[PDB]
Amino acid sequence: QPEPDMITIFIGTWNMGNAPPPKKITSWFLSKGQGKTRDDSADYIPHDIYVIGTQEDPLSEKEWLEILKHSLQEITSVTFKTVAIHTLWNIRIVVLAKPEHENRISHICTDNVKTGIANTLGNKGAVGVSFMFNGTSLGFVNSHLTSGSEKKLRRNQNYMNILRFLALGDKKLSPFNITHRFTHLFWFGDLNYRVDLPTWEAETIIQKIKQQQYADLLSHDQLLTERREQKVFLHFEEEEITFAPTYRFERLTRDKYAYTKQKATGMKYNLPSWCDRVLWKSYPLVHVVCQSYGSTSDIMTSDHSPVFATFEAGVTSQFVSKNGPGTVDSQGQIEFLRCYATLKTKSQTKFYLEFHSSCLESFVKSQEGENEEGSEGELVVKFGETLPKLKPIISDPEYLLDQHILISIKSSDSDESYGEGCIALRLEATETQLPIYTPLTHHGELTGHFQGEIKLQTSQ
Ligand SMILES: N[C@H]1CCN(S(=O)(=O)c2ccccc2)C1
Repeated sequence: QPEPDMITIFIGTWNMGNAPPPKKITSWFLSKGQGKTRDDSADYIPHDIYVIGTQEDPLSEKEWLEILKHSLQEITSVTFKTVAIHTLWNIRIVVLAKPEHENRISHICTDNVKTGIANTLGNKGAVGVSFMFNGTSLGFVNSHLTSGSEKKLRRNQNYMNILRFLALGDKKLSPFNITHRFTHLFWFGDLNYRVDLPTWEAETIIQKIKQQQYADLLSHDQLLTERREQKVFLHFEEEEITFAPTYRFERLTRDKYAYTKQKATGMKYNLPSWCDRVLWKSYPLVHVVCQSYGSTSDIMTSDHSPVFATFEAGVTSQFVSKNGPGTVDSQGQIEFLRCYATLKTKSQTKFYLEFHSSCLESFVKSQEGENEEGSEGELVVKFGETLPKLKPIISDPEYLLDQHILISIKSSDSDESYGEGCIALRLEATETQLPIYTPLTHHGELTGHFQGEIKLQTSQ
Protein backbone atom coordinates (compact mmCIF):
# COMPACT_ATOMS: atom_id res chain seq x y z
CA GLN A 1 0.00 0.00 0.00
CA PRO A 2 1.80 3.21 -1.20
CA GLU A 3 2.31 6.27 1.09
CA PRO A 4 0.46 9.33 -0.28
CA ASP A 5 2.23 12.42 -1.74
CA MET A 6 -1.07 14.40 -1.55
CA ILE A 7 -4.00 14.53 0.94
CA THR A 8 -7.19 16.57 1.00
CA ILE A 9 -8.11 18.53 4.10
CA PHE A 10 -11.55 19.88 4.95
CA ILE A 11 -11.65 23.03 7.15
CA GLY A 12 -14.97 24.08 8.67
CA THR A 13 -15.73 27.13 10.83
CA TRP A 14 -19.15 27.73 12.36
CA ASN A 15 -20.29 30.15 15.03
CA MET A 16 -23.30 28.13 16.32
CA GLY A 17 -24.87 31.10 18.19
CA ASN A 18 -25.33 28.95 21.36
CA ALA A 19 -28.02 26.84 19.56
CA PRO A 20 -28.00 23.12 18.82
CA PRO A 21 -27.48 22.25 15.17
CA PRO A 22 -30.29 21.01 12.88
CA LYS A 23 -30.75 17.24 12.20
CA LYS A 24 -28.77 17.43 8.90
CA ILE A 25 -25.47 19.33 8.39
CA THR A 26 -24.03 17.17 5.52
CA SER A 27 -24.07 20.21 3.11
CA TRP A 28 -21.22 21.68 5.23
CA PHE A 29 -18.90 18.65 4.78
CA LEU A 30 -19.85 18.37 1.08
CA SER A 31 -18.86 22.07 0.42
CA LYS A 32 -22.37 22.84 -1.03
CA GLY A 33 -24.09 26.26 -0.96
CA GLN A 34 -22.65 29.60 -2.11
CA GLY A 35 -19.12 30.50 -3.27
CA LYS A 36 -16.49 28.09 -4.63
CA THR A 37 -18.32 24.75 -4.16
CA ARG A 38 -17.30 21.12 -4.60
CA ASP A 39 -18.38 19.08 -7.69
CA ASP A 40 -21.32 16.62 -7.13
CA SER A 41 -19.12 13.88 -8.65
CA ALA A 42 -16.82 14.04 -5.53
CA ASP A 43 -19.62 13.69 -2.95
CA TYR A 44 -18.75 10.10 -1.88
CA ILE A 45 -14.94 10.70 -1.92
CA PRO A 46 -13.88 11.23 1.72
CA HIS A 47 -11.35 13.92 2.60
CA ASP A 48 -8.27 12.50 4.39
CA ILE A 49 -8.63 14.89 7.35
CA TYR A 50 -11.63 16.94 8.57
CA VAL A 51 -10.93 19.86 10.94
CA ILE A 52 -14.05 21.38 12.52
CA GLY A 53 -13.86 24.75 14.36
CA THR A 54 -16.92 25.95 16.29
CA GLN A 55 -17.54 29.13 18.31
CA GLU A 56 -20.50 29.72 20.65
CA ASP A 57 -20.80 25.87 20.68
CA PRO A 58 -23.44 24.81 23.25
CA LEU A 59 -22.82 21.03 22.92
CA SER A 60 -20.67 18.67 24.98
CA GLU A 61 -17.63 17.24 23.19
CA LYS A 62 -19.44 13.86 23.26
CA GLU A 63 -22.64 15.27 21.67
CA TRP A 64 -20.74 17.15 18.91
CA LEU A 65 -18.37 14.24 18.07
CA GLU A 66 -21.44 11.91 17.69
CA ILE A 67 -23.08 14.39 15.26
CA LEU A 68 -19.85 14.86 13.29
CA LYS A 69 -19.04 11.16 13.00
CA HIS A 70 -22.71 10.39 12.02
CA SER A 71 -22.59 13.12 9.31
CA LEU A 72 -19.33 11.78 7.79
CA GLN A 73 -20.56 8.12 7.99
CA GLU A 74 -23.78 9.12 6.13
CA ILE A 75 -21.74 10.93 3.38
CA THR A 76 -18.81 8.53 2.94
CA SER A 77 -19.80 5.19 4.60
CA VAL A 78 -16.46 5.57 6.53
CA THR A 79 -16.18 5.58 10.33
CA PHE A 80 -13.68 8.42 10.99
CA LYS A 81 -11.14 8.25 13.83
CA THR A 82 -10.85 11.08 16.40
CA VAL A 83 -7.32 12.59 16.19
CA ALA A 84 -7.93 15.38 18.74
CA ILE A 85 -10.64 17.48 20.36
CA HIS A 86 -9.96 20.61 22.43
CA THR A 87 -12.38 23.15 23.91
CA LEU A 88 -11.82 26.55 25.58
CA TRP A 89 -15.12 27.88 26.94
CA ASN A 90 -17.43 27.61 23.85
CA ILE A 91 -14.56 27.54 21.24
CA ARG A 92 -13.81 24.03 19.99
CA ILE A 93 -11.69 22.21 17.46
CA VAL A 94 -12.24 18.58 16.32
CA VAL A 95 -9.82 16.70 14.03
CA LEU A 96 -11.09 13.51 12.35
CA ALA A 97 -9.14 11.31 9.94
CA LYS A 98 -9.73 8.24 7.72
CA PRO A 99 -8.92 5.04 9.71
CA GLU A 100 -6.15 4.14 7.21
CA HIS A 101 -4.21 7.25 8.50
CA GLU A 102 -4.21 6.23 12.20
CA ASN A 103 -0.55 4.95 12.04
CA ARG A 104 0.51 7.91 9.76
CA ILE A 105 -0.50 10.45 12.46
CA SER A 106 1.77 11.11 15.45
CA HIS A 107 3.00 13.88 17.81
CA ILE A 108 -0.54 15.18 18.45
CA CYS A 109 -0.52 18.51 20.40
CA THR A 110 -3.40 20.71 21.63
CA ASP A 111 -3.37 24.14 23.22
CA ASN A 112 -5.47 27.24 23.80
CA VAL A 113 -4.91 30.95 24.32
CA LYS A 114 -7.26 33.22 26.26
CA THR A 115 -7.17 36.77 24.85
CA GLY A 116 -7.63 40.13 26.63
CA ILE A 117 -7.37 41.28 30.33
CA ALA A 118 -10.05 41.42 33.14
CA ASN A 119 -13.24 42.81 31.33
CA THR A 120 -12.01 41.24 28.01
CA LEU A 121 -10.76 37.87 29.49
CA GLY A 122 -13.53 35.25 29.75
CA ASN A 123 -14.82 34.17 26.34
CA LYS A 124 -12.54 35.05 23.33
CA GLY A 125 -9.34 33.21 22.33
CA ALA A 126 -8.23 30.27 20.27
CA VAL A 127 -7.80 26.52 20.34
CA GLY A 128 -5.37 24.58 18.23
CA VAL A 129 -4.20 21.16 17.15
CA SER A 130 -0.96 20.04 15.53
CA PHE A 131 0.41 16.67 14.45
CA MET A 132 2.76 14.99 12.01
CA PHE A 133 1.28 13.20 8.99
CA ASN A 134 4.21 10.99 7.89
CA GLY A 135 7.05 13.51 7.22
CA THR A 136 4.70 16.56 7.10
CA SER A 137 3.78 18.85 10.06
CA LEU A 138 0.20 20.21 10.10
CA GLY A 139 -1.15 22.97 12.41
CA PHE A 140 -4.77 24.09 12.86
CA VAL A 141 -5.99 27.20 14.72
CA ASN A 142 -9.65 28.00 15.49
CA SER A 143 -9.92 31.55 16.92
CA HIS A 144 -12.94 33.56 18.07
CA LEU A 145 -11.66 37.17 18.02
CA THR A 146 -13.10 40.34 19.61
CA SER A 147 -16.51 41.40 18.22
CA GLY A 148 -17.74 44.80 17.08
CA SER A 149 -17.15 46.93 13.97
CA GLU A 150 -15.02 49.53 15.91
CA LYS A 151 -12.59 46.91 17.38
CA LYS A 152 -10.44 45.89 14.37
CA LEU A 153 -7.26 46.96 16.30
CA ARG A 154 -8.30 44.66 19.24
CA ARG A 155 -8.77 41.78 16.75
CA ASN A 156 -5.25 42.42 15.38
CA GLN A 157 -3.92 42.36 18.99
CA ASN A 158 -5.85 39.08 19.62
CA TYR A 159 -4.15 37.61 16.49
CA MET A 160 -0.63 38.56 17.73
CA ASN A 161 -1.32 37.13 21.25
CA ILE A 162 -2.57 33.85 19.75
CA LEU A 163 0.44 33.39 17.39
CA ARG A 164 2.87 34.34 20.22
CA PHE A 165 1.42 32.10 22.95
CA LEU A 166 -0.22 29.09 21.29
CA ALA A 167 2.21 26.24 22.05
CA LEU A 168 1.89 23.74 19.19
CA GLY A 169 4.32 21.68 17.15
CA ASP A 170 7.94 20.84 17.95
CA LYS A 171 9.02 22.51 21.21
CA LYS A 172 12.72 22.24 20.06
CA LEU A 173 11.87 24.97 17.46
CA SER A 174 12.23 27.39 20.37
CA PRO A 175 12.83 30.63 18.33
CA PHE A 176 9.75 29.98 16.14
CA ASN A 177 6.07 30.73 16.72
CA ILE A 178 3.24 28.73 15.09
CA THR A 179 3.62 30.78 11.82
CA HIS A 180 6.93 28.88 11.18
CA ARG A 181 6.48 25.47 12.92
CA PHE A 182 4.32 23.72 10.24
CA THR A 183 4.61 22.63 6.61
CA HIS A 184 0.94 23.73 6.41
CA LEU A 185 -0.84 25.98 8.93
CA PHE A 186 -4.59 26.60 8.67
CA TRP A 187 -6.06 29.47 10.70
CA PHE A 188 -9.85 29.85 10.74
CA GLY A 189 -12.70 30.92 12.98
CA ASP A 190 -15.09 33.73 13.75
CA LEU A 191 -12.35 36.33 13.16
CA ASN A 192 -15.11 38.98 13.51
CA TYR A 193 -13.75 41.50 10.95
CA ARG A 194 -16.63 43.59 9.52
CA VAL A 195 -17.59 45.44 6.33
CA ASP A 196 -16.64 49.03 7.29
CA LEU A 197 -19.37 51.12 5.63
CA PRO A 198 -21.64 53.70 7.30
CA THR A 199 -24.63 52.43 9.34
CA TRP A 200 -27.00 54.47 7.07
CA GLU A 201 -25.85 52.22 4.13
CA ALA A 202 -27.33 48.98 5.67
CA GLU A 203 -30.21 48.65 3.17
CA THR A 204 -27.82 49.52 0.27
CA ILE A 205 -25.52 46.70 1.46
CA ILE A 206 -28.46 44.26 1.65
CA GLN A 207 -29.45 45.24 -1.96
CA LYS A 208 -25.87 44.55 -3.15
CA ILE A 209 -25.92 41.09 -1.49
CA LYS A 210 -29.31 40.24 -3.15
CA GLN A 211 -27.66 41.19 -6.53
CA GLN A 212 -24.62 38.99 -5.69
CA GLN A 213 -22.50 42.16 -6.19
CA TYR A 214 -19.84 41.70 -3.49
CA ALA A 215 -16.99 43.88 -4.97
CA ASP A 216 -17.89 47.21 -3.22
CA LEU A 217 -18.47 45.27 0.03
CA LEU A 218 -15.17 43.26 -0.07
CA SER A 219 -13.23 46.51 -0.80
CA HIS A 220 -14.35 47.59 2.76
CA ASP A 221 -13.81 44.21 4.51
CA GLN A 222 -11.57 44.96 7.49
CA LEU A 223 -9.63 41.70 7.22
CA LEU A 224 -8.71 42.32 3.52
CA THR A 225 -7.77 45.99 4.29
CA GLU A 226 -5.75 45.17 7.46
CA ARG A 227 -3.92 42.35 5.56
CA ARG A 228 -3.15 44.75 2.61
CA GLU A 229 -1.64 47.25 5.15
CA GLN A 230 0.38 44.38 6.78
CA LYS A 231 -1.39 44.86 10.13
CA VAL A 232 -2.44 41.17 10.55
CA PHE A 233 -1.97 37.71 8.99
CA LEU A 234 1.27 38.67 7.22
CA HIS A 235 2.34 35.94 4.69
CA PHE A 236 -1.02 34.09 4.93
CA GLU A 237 -3.27 33.25 1.92
CA GLU A 238 -7.09 33.41 1.61
CA GLU A 239 -9.15 32.16 -1.36
CA GLU A 240 -11.24 34.85 -3.13
CA ILE A 241 -14.61 35.28 -1.41
CA THR A 242 -17.55 34.59 -3.77
CA PHE A 243 -20.28 33.87 -1.13
CA ALA A 244 -22.62 36.28 0.66
CA PRO A 245 -21.67 37.69 4.08
CA THR A 246 -22.13 34.91 6.70
CA TYR A 247 -23.28 37.24 9.54
CA ARG A 248 -25.69 38.45 10.91
CA PHE A 249 -28.82 36.40 9.89
CA GLU A 250 -32.26 36.06 11.44
CA ARG A 251 -32.37 32.45 12.69
CA LEU A 252 -34.46 29.74 10.88
CA THR A 253 -34.25 31.46 7.41
CA ARG A 254 -31.35 32.91 5.33
CA ASP A 255 -33.77 35.49 3.84
CA LYS A 256 -33.02 38.31 6.35
CA TYR A 257 -29.89 40.03 7.68
CA ALA A 258 -30.54 41.25 11.27
CA TYR A 259 -28.29 44.37 11.43
CA THR A 260 -30.12 47.03 13.53
CA LYS A 261 -28.94 47.94 17.07
CA GLN A 262 -30.86 46.18 19.91
CA LYS A 263 -30.38 45.94 23.71
CA ALA A 264 -29.21 42.32 22.97
CA THR A 265 -26.36 43.72 20.75
CA GLY A 266 -25.18 46.33 23.33
CA MET A 267 -26.89 48.87 21.00
CA LYS A 268 -24.36 48.00 18.25
CA TYR A 269 -25.14 47.64 14.53
CA ASN A 270 -24.08 44.36 12.91
CA LEU A 271 -23.87 45.30 9.20
CA PRO A 272 -23.58 42.14 7.02
CA SER A 273 -19.99 40.91 7.28
CA TRP A 274 -17.63 38.07 6.41
CA CYS A 275 -16.90 37.23 10.07
CA ASP A 276 -16.17 33.53 9.34
CA ARG A 277 -12.89 32.86 7.48
CA VAL A 278 -10.23 30.32 6.55
CA LEU A 279 -6.61 31.33 5.86
CA TRP A 280 -3.45 29.28 5.45
CA LYS A 281 0.31 29.55 5.32
CA SER A 282 2.49 26.77 3.86
CA TYR A 283 6.28 26.58 3.57
CA PRO A 284 7.67 27.89 0.29
CA LEU A 285 7.19 25.71 -2.85
CA VAL A 286 5.02 23.12 -1.06
CA HIS A 287 1.89 22.16 -3.02
CA VAL A 288 -1.29 23.63 -1.45
CA VAL A 289 -4.38 24.35 -3.57
CA CYS A 290 -7.78 25.58 -2.29
CA GLN A 291 -10.50 23.43 -4.02
CA SER A 292 -13.53 25.03 -2.22
CA TYR A 293 -14.34 28.12 -0.14
CA GLY A 294 -17.95 28.89 0.57
CA SER A 295 -20.89 28.92 2.94
CA THR A 296 -23.89 26.65 3.38
CA SER A 297 -27.41 27.92 2.60
CA ASP A 298 -29.52 25.24 4.42
CA ILE A 299 -28.15 25.35 8.04
CA MET A 300 -30.06 28.19 9.76
CA THR A 301 -30.02 27.46 13.57
CA SER A 302 -27.36 30.21 14.10
CA ASP A 303 -27.10 33.92 13.19
CA HIS A 304 -23.96 32.77 11.26
CA SER A 305 -23.80 30.38 8.30
CA PRO A 306 -21.14 27.63 8.33
CA VAL A 307 -18.06 28.20 6.15
CA PHE A 308 -16.14 25.41 4.43
CA ALA A 309 -12.78 25.33 2.69
CA THR A 310 -10.98 22.35 1.22
CA PHE A 311 -7.38 21.94 0.19
CA GLU A 312 -5.03 19.63 -1.69
CA ALA A 313 -1.85 19.52 0.41
CA GLY A 314 1.50 17.99 -0.46
CA VAL A 315 2.87 15.50 2.07
CA THR A 316 6.15 13.57 2.28
CA SER A 317 6.93 10.01 3.51
CA GLN A 318 8.70 8.99 6.77
CA PHE A 319 12.10 8.51 4.99
CA VAL A 320 14.62 5.80 6.11
CA SER A 321 18.05 5.24 4.43
CA LYS A 322 20.92 2.84 5.42
CA ASN A 323 22.47 5.95 7.14
CA GLY A 324 19.91 8.48 8.53
CA PRO A 325 18.02 8.36 10.77
CA GLY A 326 20.57 7.97 13.64
CA THR A 327 23.58 9.28 11.59
CA VAL A 328 24.36 11.67 8.63
CA ASP A 329 24.73 10.89 4.86
CA SER A 330 28.33 12.00 3.94
CA GLN A 331 27.10 12.82 0.35
CA GLY A 332 24.68 15.58 1.54
CA GLN A 333 25.69 19.19 2.42
CA ILE A 334 24.03 22.66 2.41
CA GLU A 335 26.35 25.69 1.94
CA PHE A 336 25.34 29.39 2.32
CA LEU A 337 27.40 31.94 0.26
CA ARG A 338 27.38 35.77 0.44
CA CYS A 339 24.51 35.81 3.02
CA TYR A 340 23.36 38.91 4.88
CA ALA A 341 20.42 39.86 7.07
CA THR A 342 18.86 43.32 6.81
CA LEU A 343 17.15 44.25 10.13
CA LYS A 344 14.75 47.11 11.02
CA THR A 345 16.22 47.17 14.62
CA LYS A 346 17.80 50.31 16.17
CA SER A 347 19.89 48.02 18.49
CA GLN A 348 23.68 47.45 17.87
CA THR A 349 24.32 44.00 19.54
CA LYS A 350 26.20 41.36 17.50
CA PHE A 351 23.93 38.69 15.93
CA TYR A 352 24.29 34.99 15.07
CA LEU A 353 22.01 32.61 13.13
CA GLU A 354 20.36 29.35 14.15
CA PHE A 355 19.48 26.84 11.39
CA HIS A 356 16.63 24.46 12.36
CA SER A 357 15.36 21.58 10.20
CA SER A 358 14.13 17.97 10.65
CA CYS A 359 16.79 17.16 7.97
CA LEU A 360 19.49 17.98 10.67
CA GLU A 361 20.33 15.93 13.81
CA SER A 362 19.89 19.17 15.83
CA PHE A 363 19.94 22.94 15.17
CA VAL A 364 23.17 24.66 14.07
CA LYS A 365 24.50 27.93 15.57
CA SER A 366 26.61 30.22 13.34
CA GLN A 367 29.46 32.56 14.38
CA GLU A 368 28.51 36.25 14.83
CA GLY A 369 28.01 38.29 11.63
CA GLU A 370 29.72 41.63 10.75
CA ASN A 371 27.37 44.63 11.40
CA GLU A 372 27.45 47.46 8.83
CA GLU A 373 25.18 50.57 8.55
CA GLY A 374 22.89 50.34 5.43
CA SER A 375 22.47 53.47 3.20
CA GLU A 376 18.81 54.17 4.29
CA GLY A 377 19.42 53.80 8.11
CA GLU A 378 19.11 49.92 8.35
CA LEU A 379 21.35 47.38 10.11
CA VAL A 380 23.04 44.94 7.64
CA VAL A 381 24.52 41.85 9.29
CA LYS A 382 27.05 40.23 6.91
CA PHE A 383 27.89 36.50 7.16
CA GLY A 384 29.96 36.32 3.91
CA GLU A 385 31.25 32.71 3.48
CA THR A 386 31.51 32.21 7.30
CA LEU A 387 28.23 30.20 7.76
CA PRO A 388 28.62 26.53 8.86
CA LYS A 389 28.27 23.69 6.28
CA LEU A 390 24.97 21.89 7.23
CA LYS A 391 25.09 18.07 7.22
CA PRO A 392 21.66 16.57 6.48
CA ILE A 393 20.81 13.12 7.95
CA ILE A 394 19.80 11.83 4.46
CA SER A 395 21.40 12.90 1.09
CA ASP A 396 18.83 11.26 -1.27
CA PRO A 397 17.56 14.15 -3.48
CA GLU A 398 13.97 12.71 -3.39
CA TYR A 399 14.14 13.53 0.36
CA LEU A 400 16.44 16.57 0.60
CA LEU A 401 14.84 18.70 -2.16
CA ASP A 402 11.49 18.46 -0.23
CA GLN A 403 13.02 19.89 3.02
CA HIS A 404 13.11 23.41 4.51
CA ILE A 405 15.61 25.33 6.69
CA LEU A 406 14.14 27.62 9.36
CA ILE A 407 16.48 30.57 10.15
CA SER A 408 16.47 32.64 13.35
CA ILE A 409 18.74 35.70 13.77
CA LYS A 410 19.49 36.05 17.50
CA SER A 411 21.16 38.80 19.61
CA SER A 412 24.54 37.67 21.13
CA ASP A 413 23.73 39.85 24.22
CA SER A 414 20.23 38.44 24.98
CA ASP A 415 19.90 35.22 22.83
CA GLU A 416 16.52 36.53 21.81
CA SER A 417 15.31 36.08 18.18
CA TYR A 418 15.02 39.34 16.21
CA GLY A 419 13.65 37.55 13.15
CA GLU A 420 12.56 34.18 11.79
CA GLY A 421 12.11 32.92 8.23
CA CYS A 422 12.19 29.80 6.06
CA ILE A 423 14.22 28.66 3.02
CA ALA A 424 13.00 25.88 0.68
CA LEU A 425 15.54 23.31 -0.58
CA ARG A 426 13.30 22.74 -3.69
CA LEU A 427 16.08 24.18 -5.90
CA GLU A 428 16.30 24.55 -9.72
CA ALA A 429 19.73 22.78 -9.53
CA THR A 430 22.16 21.01 -7.14
CA GLU A 431 25.95 21.67 -6.89
CA THR A 432 25.04 25.21 -8.23
CA GLN A 433 25.11 28.62 -6.40
CA LEU A 434 21.47 29.87 -6.48
CA PRO A 435 19.79 32.91 -4.91
CA ILE A 436 17.81 32.37 -1.65
CA TYR A 437 15.57 34.84 0.16
CA THR A 438 13.09 34.96 3.04
CA PRO A 439 11.44 37.83 4.85
CA LEU A 440 12.12 37.80 8.63
CA THR A 441 9.33 38.24 11.16
CA HIS A 442 9.11 38.31 14.93
CA HIS A 443 5.80 38.02 16.76
CA GLY A 444 4.41 37.75 13.18
CA GLU A 445 5.52 41.37 12.28
CA LEU A 446 8.12 42.15 9.57
CA THR A 447 11.58 42.75 11.18
CA GLY A 448 13.92 42.31 8.21
CA HIS A 449 15.11 40.10 5.34
CA PHE A 450 17.66 37.31 4.83
CA GLN A 451 19.21 36.77 1.40
CA GLY A 452 22.28 35.22 -0.18
CA GLU A 453 23.12 32.12 -2.16
CA ILE A 454 22.79 28.38 -1.43
CA LYS A 455 24.73 25.38 -2.84
CA LEU A 456 23.01 21.97 -2.18
CA GLN A 457 24.89 18.65 -2.61
CA THR A 458 22.68 15.51 -2.79
CA SER A 459 23.69 11.87 -3.54
CA GLN A 460 22.77 12.52 -7.26
N1 LIG B 1 -27.60 9.13 20.00
C1 LIG B 1 -28.46 9.90 19.03
C2 LIG B 1 -28.28 11.44 19.25
C3 LIG B 1 -27.48 11.97 17.99
N2 LIG B 1 -27.06 10.88 17.32
S1 LIG B 1 -26.38 10.94 15.75
O1 LIG B 1 -25.82 9.64 15.38
O2 LIG B 1 -25.24 11.87 15.68
C4 LIG B 1 -27.75 11.43 14.66
C5 LIG B 1 -28.10 12.77 14.55
C6 LIG B 1 -29.17 13.13 13.72
C7 LIG B 1 -29.87 12.15 13.02
C8 LIG B 1 -29.52 10.82 13.15
C9 LIG B 1 -28.46 10.45 13.98
C10 LIG B 1 -28.10 9.68 17.73
